[PDB]
Order: sequence, then structure tokens, then C-alpha cells
Amino acid sequence: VDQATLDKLEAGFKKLQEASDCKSLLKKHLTKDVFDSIKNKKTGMGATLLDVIQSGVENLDSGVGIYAPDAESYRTFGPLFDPIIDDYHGGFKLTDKHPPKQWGDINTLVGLDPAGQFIISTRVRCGRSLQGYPFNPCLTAEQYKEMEEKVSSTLSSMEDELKGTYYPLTGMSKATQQQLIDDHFLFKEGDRFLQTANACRYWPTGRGIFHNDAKTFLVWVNEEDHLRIISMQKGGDLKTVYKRLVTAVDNIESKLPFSHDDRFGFLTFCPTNLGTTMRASVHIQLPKLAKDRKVLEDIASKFNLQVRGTRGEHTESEGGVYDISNKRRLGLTEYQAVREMQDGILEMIKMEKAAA
Ligand SMILES: Nc1ncnc2c1ncn2[C@@H]1O[C@H](COP(=O)(O)OP(=O)(O)O)[C@@H](O)[C@H]1O
Ligand SMILES: NCCC[C@H](N)C(=O)O
Ligand SMILES: [Mg+2]
Repeated sequence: VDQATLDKLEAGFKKLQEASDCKSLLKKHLTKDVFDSIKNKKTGMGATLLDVIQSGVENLDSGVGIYAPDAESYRTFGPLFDPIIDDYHGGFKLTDKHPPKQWGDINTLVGLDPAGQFIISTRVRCGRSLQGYPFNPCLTAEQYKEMEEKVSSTLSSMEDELKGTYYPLTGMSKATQQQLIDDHFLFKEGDRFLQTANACRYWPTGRGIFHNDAKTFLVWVNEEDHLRIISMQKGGDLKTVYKRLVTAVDNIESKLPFSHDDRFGFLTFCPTNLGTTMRASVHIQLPKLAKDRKVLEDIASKFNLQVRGTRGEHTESEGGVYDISNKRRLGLTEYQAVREMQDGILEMIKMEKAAA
């Protein structure tokens, strides 16, 4: 670890300590002992603590503030990752291990809002990393291209409901890209948290989106994770949405080798996405309960749910439409994760109906 990087690290620790109004987990859990204990360590690919924490240092409004440049980073820098992971996922000790993959009994899921007055649309995503490839900050341009080839070729073999077309961002018209983002299908371009983590190098090389013609099944290639596998549609039919995701993941898993860890389950670039990697969300209106997004957030948290804006995390609600989803992804099964969203959303709707 070179002196120049230490200089940047030493200054960052100071800034975080000084940042009286910063509320991120990096600031909360990076003690001097923790800082000093791991700041001189390096992975086989050369990732340092600066690579891990830089996004959180520059963006003090981060909720978390760290990413893993490679798989080893999760352990090399364990003293920072471990307490943050334990904190975010609502309890996960050093000695704990994520449970085996388990979709559960899909037929037990219900319609989240039959009368149709609150929920606009429902979405479930997972993430996966390809074996033999490190996370974004350690990839070369050529590797982005190799991965894109592997994934796009694999998805050409999808059949029936899942059959579709791959659209590279390279060559995609600006008008088409903006509509796909505005309609909540395609990942946004230019995220400051990812950018400062050096996760977006060589953009847009190797990046793109696969989807079926109806756009109920989508796959993001080379954004935050190597793959994000997405099922979504209008309405509240979670059972159908979830079933389509399961079908897709089971079929894709048989074809492509994904990184899985005995302790952390499926590996991802952000520690919030470990384990099941699953984020099940609704776009929902709750005008009475949301009369102050800070009140909404306090209610949601007790149901282990997270509130995001209409265009995703770090955005505002528009027209009263909030994104509400399970917060926890690690230390519970896929079934348990999706049920927390279902259970929480059904009750919040009950509360909305009962509210004055
Ligand atoms: N329930 C939903 N219905 C429609 N679009 C959604 C829903 N939940 C999230 N989205 C969209 O997904 C995109 C990604 O947003 P982010 O907040 O980055 O989620 P993740 O990275 O976990 O998908 C954004 O355009 C957001 O609008
Ligand atoms: N994936 C959610 C984390 C986004 C950003 N690193 C933050 O800490 O807010
Ligand atoms: Mg995202």
C-alpha cells in the first residue's frame, strides 16, 4: 500500500469523524481501531481500503458508503464489512451463515391490493456475479465485453414467456434510453455513489439490457452487478411476478456459473445485496400515512421495509408514489424476504384504510 493512498485514507477518516451530520454506516462503524487494523492490507488484485470506502467518504449522504472491489475484500476488510453487514441486515453475527437457497411455496402468496387503489406496480429483482470475474472496479474494458458476450448469448436461449432480445447501450438511441429509464425498466446512467466507487469505468462498453417484448422480464448487464434479473408488471399480482422470476433464475442458473459463498450466500458488489440478493418492491400511494415521508419511513422500518423515491434510491417521491421494499437480504431465505414485503405492505394498506 503506497504512501499516497494512506494520505488520502488518513484524510478521509478525519473528514468522516468531523462530519457531524453524516448518518451513514461507514461513519458509524469505522472506528480508529478498525481503521488502523486494516488500512495497510491489500488483496491479490490490489484493492485497498480506499477503494472500499471512497464512495462513502466523498458522498456523506450515503446510507452505507462501502463496496467490495473483489470477493476477498469482504474478508481482508472484515472488521469494517462485518459490523456494517450485521447492522444493515437486522442481525447477522460473525459466526452466522446465510441459509441455503429456498424459493418456498409460491402458492401461498396473495394479491397485494385487490381493489387497485393503492398499488401501481410490483417488482422483484435478484443479482448475480459471474465466477472468474471480480466486481466492477477490478474489471478491464475487455472483460466487460467478454461478460456481455457470455450473458447475451445465454439469454438468446430463453424460451416462451422469457424469450427476448438483447439491447446494448452502445448504439442505443438517446431517445430510447431515456424512455426505458423514465418507464422504470432500464438502469439510470451516471450515479455518483457508483461513479466514485469506480464502478462505471469504460461506460457504456459492455453494458445493456435484455427483455421480453412485454418487458415483464428483464436482465441488466454490467451495471452495479454483473447481472440483475428482474420481473415486474402493473398491479399487485406478486405471486405471478415472483413465479416468473423463479422460473427465469432456475433456468439461467443451469447455464451460467455464479459466485456463491458458504457464509454470504450469493456474492454482490454492495454488502446490502448479499445472501438472497432479493429486493421485492411496490410502487404505492398511501396519501394519509405519507403526510410526511419521515413518518412513512418510521412506520415502514418497523416492518423491516425501506422507502425509496419514484426513480429509485436517493430520489424524491413524485405525485405521492413511493418505492417500498424489503430491506433485508442476508440471513433469511428468498421466501422469507419476499414475505416480509408482502406482509408489511398488506398491513400498511390496512393502516391507510383505517387512518383518518
Ligand atoms: N415496484 C416497482 N415498479 C416499477 N418500477 C420500479 C419498482 N421498484 C423499483 N423500480 C425502478 O427500478 C429502477 C432501479 O431503481 P433502484 O432504486 O436503483 O433499485 P435496484 O438497483 O435494487 O433495482 C428505478 O427506475 C425504479 O423506478
Ligand atoms: N445499494 C444501496 C447503497 C447505495 C450507496 N452506496 C449508499 O450507501 O447509499
Ligand atoms: Mg440500482
